[PDB]
Amino acid sequence: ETVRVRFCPSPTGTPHVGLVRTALFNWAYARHTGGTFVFRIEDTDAQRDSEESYLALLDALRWLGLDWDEGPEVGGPYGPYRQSQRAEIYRDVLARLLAAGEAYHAFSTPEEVEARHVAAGRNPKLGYDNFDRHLTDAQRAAYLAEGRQPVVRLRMPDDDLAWNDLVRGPVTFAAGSVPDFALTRASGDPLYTLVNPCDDALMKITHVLRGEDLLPSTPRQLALHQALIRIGVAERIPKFAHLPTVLGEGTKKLSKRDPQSNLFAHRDRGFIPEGLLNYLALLGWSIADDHDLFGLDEMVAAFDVADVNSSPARFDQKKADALNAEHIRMLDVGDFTVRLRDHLDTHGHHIALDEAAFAAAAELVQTRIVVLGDAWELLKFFNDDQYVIDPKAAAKELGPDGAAVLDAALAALTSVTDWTAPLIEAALKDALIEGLALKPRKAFSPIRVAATGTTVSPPLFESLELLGRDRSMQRLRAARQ
Amino acid sequence: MTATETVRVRFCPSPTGTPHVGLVRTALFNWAYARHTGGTFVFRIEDTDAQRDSEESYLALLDALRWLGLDWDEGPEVGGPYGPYRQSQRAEIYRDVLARLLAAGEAYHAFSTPEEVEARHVAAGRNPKLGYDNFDRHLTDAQRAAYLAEGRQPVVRLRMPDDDLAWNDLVRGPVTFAAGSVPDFALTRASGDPLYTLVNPCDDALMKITHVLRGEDLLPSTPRQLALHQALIRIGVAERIPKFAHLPTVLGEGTKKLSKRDPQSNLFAHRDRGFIPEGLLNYLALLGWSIADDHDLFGLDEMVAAFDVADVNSSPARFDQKKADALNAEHIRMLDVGDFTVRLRDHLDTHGHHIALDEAAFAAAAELVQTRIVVLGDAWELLKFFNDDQYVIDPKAAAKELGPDGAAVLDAALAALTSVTDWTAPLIEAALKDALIEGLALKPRKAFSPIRVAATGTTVSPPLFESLELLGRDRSMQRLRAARQ
Repeated sequence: ETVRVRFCPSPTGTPHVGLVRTALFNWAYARHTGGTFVFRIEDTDAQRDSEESYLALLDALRWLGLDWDEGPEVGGPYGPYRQSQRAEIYRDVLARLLAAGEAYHAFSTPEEVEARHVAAGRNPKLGYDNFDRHLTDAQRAAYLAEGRQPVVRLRMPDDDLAWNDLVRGPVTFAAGSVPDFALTRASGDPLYTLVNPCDDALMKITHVLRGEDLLPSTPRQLALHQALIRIGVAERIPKFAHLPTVLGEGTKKLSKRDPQSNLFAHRDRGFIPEGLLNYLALLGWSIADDHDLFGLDEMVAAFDVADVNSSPARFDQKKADALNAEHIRMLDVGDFTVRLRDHLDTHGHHIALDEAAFAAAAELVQTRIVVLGDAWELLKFFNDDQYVIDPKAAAKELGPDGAAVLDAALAALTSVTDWTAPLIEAALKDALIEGLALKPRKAFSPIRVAATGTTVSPPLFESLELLGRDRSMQRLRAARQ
Repeated sequence: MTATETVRVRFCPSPTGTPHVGLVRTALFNWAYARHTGGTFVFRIEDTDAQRDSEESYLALLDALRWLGLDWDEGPEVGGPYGPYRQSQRAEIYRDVLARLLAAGEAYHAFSTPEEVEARHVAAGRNPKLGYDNFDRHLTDAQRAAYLAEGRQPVVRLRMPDDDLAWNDLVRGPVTFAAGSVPDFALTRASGDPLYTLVNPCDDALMKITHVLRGEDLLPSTPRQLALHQALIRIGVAERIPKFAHLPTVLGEGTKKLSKRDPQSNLFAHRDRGFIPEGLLNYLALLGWSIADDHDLFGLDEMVAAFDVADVNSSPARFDQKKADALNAEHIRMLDVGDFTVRLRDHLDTHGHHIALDEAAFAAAAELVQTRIVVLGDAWELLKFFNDDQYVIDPKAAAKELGPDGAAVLDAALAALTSVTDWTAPLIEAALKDALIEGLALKPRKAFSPIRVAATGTTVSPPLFESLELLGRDRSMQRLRAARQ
């Protein structure tokens, strides 16, 4: 304390699960340390989709329950928290760096760097060669006369470049191995290389937790962070922690397309936040050696990113599903029921039971799905306008002997005074095991198909109860033929 | 929920060797059906055969059932109204019934050897088919008397009826044997002694069994036993024909009856490893049956409430140790901590594995491991570093963790442990964090591994800081210091 971490997405595309794992990892580490979770928008590079993507990002956080302490709408003391709003800041930090001799204007063309390499006997594949560090005022003025627009480069220290990664351990870049790197484009506009460390510095970030795909930037950032201390615009260097990249089934960067990388796919299918967060938390981390099922509070209590491993994290849609199922079954019945009603409703999949019978049906299926979406197939026989008898079922369960069973079942069921669950059971086993003498599963079968359309459904008798007497009788009577 | 009304079922093993899972499944399945139905579970011992049967087997049978927490309503010890319940005590009953069958002409004395279908003579029909002769049905009293004079010793055979023998198996559905497809079968050997073909239906009839639940390996006996049951009604020994329900033989990896060679088949192999009754019961119930379509974890009381053998399925029931292991683990978690602690202490103790911690310490240690084993036997390798006489440094772990990276870690950990003011897991952990992770800048993984190996001797153990607490300061220091050297 006081830890300060940062989720700093660029508003491009849908949130993928890897990105969302990083948000959760930061969130949990703040909440665990009693520190602060900063939400910074990296929107100096706008594309067509950028508002759409912005809204998607806040929606994602807002669905999974990961509130932010500083950032959009909510504000905070180190604002602003959109980078598109911070250009004055970036121009003044650049002015200060230049004034202090920490950075310099560089005018080399790629061809000119190439040529110097060639004159040296070196391979031109090497980058920038720091040439422009030694420019005379004459040479710099001559460039500007011709209308060369320079980039600003940071002067790297000439000694070894290392840090103790919170995940990886000590990482090392050999002396002299990282060229003076550009902070601006020729138009003057700042780069990721400036605005990302600039804003970590100014927003007093203490711990940077990010995908290990960015690990090569770290020596550059540390050099800038060190420069920023020198010019008096920060006082501390952040620690870094580089998360294992989330892979798909291949060894490949979880692709931008394969739907198992996209958070909205999961949501749309009917993951609940508790299920998805539990799964995300397991991409690089385990709460203990004896279990992997847990809630967000338990995570917050336990989460420390030094316990994140650097080993391969591969996305496993079987384990995801399994965890969601358990987390669905973990819900109290009322909560599950409201969530299930909403999910069905908002997918154009309203079930035509009133509040009380729907609540009964919800509790029937809670233990019988993996995702909220599974309930439509289970449940939809309860609407007249979705009833369809499956041909297979109607070929098993509807045939000649179907007639025998449909007949006796019809006898059986008519006479029940009360369509309450606890009785219908006894009518049919009487008729169909009792006197037809075939297995209890053919006593009830052809009922099921006649009532629901399918050989698999919710528990028969509650389903008959909830169907109602009149609809049950009607469907059975129509079936037999 | 419906039954037969007076359901009476039996478990009727012959004591040979150790109780196998197939047989115990059958016992469980009968017991659960009886209790489901308000019915009576009869335990009949089939000890006619002296070559095979054994007190040692008998004793093992009875210990198996009681370990599982089954009981019986009639049988050994308790007796009952239709005794005696060892077939070995019953010889006069079988002689009487055999006499009655002969007098009524249901059975006959046969002097020929036993038709086997390997070779038969065309039955006389328009569509030529193979049939059995059953020639000795037709011997004259005069021929039989001659044969006896000549010293020939007949068996008694039952005359099979001339009609189709079927039944509606509660598991298998309808099964039919068409007229002629079963030879007249012997009820005795030449010595006069009855065979199981007599004594099993005899005693079923006589003990008023209503439902026969048994392995499907016995299913071909059923038409014979139907015929005898029917004759026993005719001669007044029996009242009704029982129902049959033939349970899926459990399948190895091959398609075969799980081998009595296979360790998986022995109930006591699971017992010895540290299966608990709730665990093994649960799985055995799953060999041909499921309580519901949404869960497979349940206790005996739920099993009783639910079980009707007509719900058993006739599919391959493959024994799967990983599944049995997983359900026992779940049942071990499910226990209250104190109950678990006693069972675990008892198991270690009786296996010559007592753990040398006091009552409070052992109970803390038990709670640590309750969630980290699948059988009680696993506790041993987990826990046994708490015994000074069992402390051993794994060579691979030493060479890995107690070379020179080594020195810094151990030195710092010894300093910091000295500094701990009260010997408790949170203060040990705080001290060790602050010396190793803050101080030495290490990844925690790397920061503890040497500590773990020093304290415990191995690179996986119980949760480290609790393990250090229960070892105590003096012991932790000593092992940690010795590893330093």
